[PDB]
Amino acid sequence: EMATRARAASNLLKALAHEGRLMIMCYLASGEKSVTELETRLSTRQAAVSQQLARLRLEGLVQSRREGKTIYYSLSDPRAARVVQTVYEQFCS
Amino acid sequence: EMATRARAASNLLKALAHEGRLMIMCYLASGEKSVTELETRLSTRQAAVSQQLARLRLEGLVQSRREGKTIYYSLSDPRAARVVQTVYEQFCS
Repeated sequence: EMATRARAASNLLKALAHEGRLMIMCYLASGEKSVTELETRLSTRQAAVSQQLARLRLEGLVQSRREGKTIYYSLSDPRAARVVQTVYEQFCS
Repeated sequence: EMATRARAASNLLKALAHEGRLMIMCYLASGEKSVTELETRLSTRQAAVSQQLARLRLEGLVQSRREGKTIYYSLSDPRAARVVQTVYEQFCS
């Protein structure tokens, strides 16, 4: 129904409407980032970032892959990634 | 700071992450709507819609103007309107 769509969308927004997680998502809008890249650009507790990434992964918003001993996170869900790009662009001008 | 921006953005998302208000915002993405247009397309209590509009107005997300005895609401905040367009597009395909 017209409404289940609005519920899905508002649930996505709910998942994005968190300062730390949103910042991660914006860093990822500019391309895949390593856990170190993230932690350094966020300047927030190692455990905080780990849990924020874990949550975003759980919610299907980001994915990760390995190379050597560096893990690279990237945006995953198509709808979320587009929304996050718009949010990133609009809150930077 | 890099962070006050993420706080502003997450506050916008917070304001949008509500089924009824989000639906109003999506109806407005396609252009200004009268209170009757809204109430009919939402199929929800007269008072509910009134309060949702009032809230969105309070938060600077919509504006209204009069013509005769019809009030027309339209999207107001530029950042929110762009975000809502992206949300509308992405949750309709």
